Amino acid sequence: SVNVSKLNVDEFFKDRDGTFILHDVQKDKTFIYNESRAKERQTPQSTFKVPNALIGLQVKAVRDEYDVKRWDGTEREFESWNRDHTLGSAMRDSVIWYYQAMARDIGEDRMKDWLHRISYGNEDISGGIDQFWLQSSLKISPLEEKDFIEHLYKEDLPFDKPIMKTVKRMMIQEEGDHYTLYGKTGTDYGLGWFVGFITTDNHSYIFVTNVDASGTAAKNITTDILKKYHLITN
Repeated sequence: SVNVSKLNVDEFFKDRDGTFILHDVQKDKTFIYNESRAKERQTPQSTFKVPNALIGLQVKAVRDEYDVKRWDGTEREFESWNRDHTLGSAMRDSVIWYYQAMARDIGEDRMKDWLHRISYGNEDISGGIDQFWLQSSLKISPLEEKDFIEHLYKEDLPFDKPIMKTVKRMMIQEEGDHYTLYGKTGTDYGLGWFVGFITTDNHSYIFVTNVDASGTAAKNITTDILKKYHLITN
């Protein structure tokens, strides 16, 4: 079994400055590469979709993971964005407009009320009910991202128990034979997020990758770190 305090991932953060956080749930040991970066607050970008999904389900602004919002016909950057989407599928492809239509329904007040309840970074939605998390006022540190995620894994959050399990199922990236990979990406302005967790037989871990590349680059670093420590196989 892995000792997450003997970890070294320098070979993975060559060619792009970033940070990595892996917390053994059972053994209660957190490893941090580049403690400095892990401690500074940044835009959550699309990682905020996980809290936005919880609040939106909690206050019944959307129904389940399948709540359909029809595409408005505006053709946007990515083609996966230009079709009908649900809550889950919009979390899969980071379809910003779905979660934007949802945050408008959640409302300034309930979004400020819940952000202070789950202590998400600086809680500042001053940038707009549908903008604060996208290169704007709201900013959270990767370490605060790990903590939030850890809470959602343990279900220590003040959301309904089935709601947290609906959001966590939505974050599934790979259902391997010996592990289930959970996580959300975030991308923009040369900064990439990957936040989630991984379960094996008798083990589960919270991780947070943050790097000067894309989200996809952040996820590929994470899955590479996890492969180097026998956490991801097949």
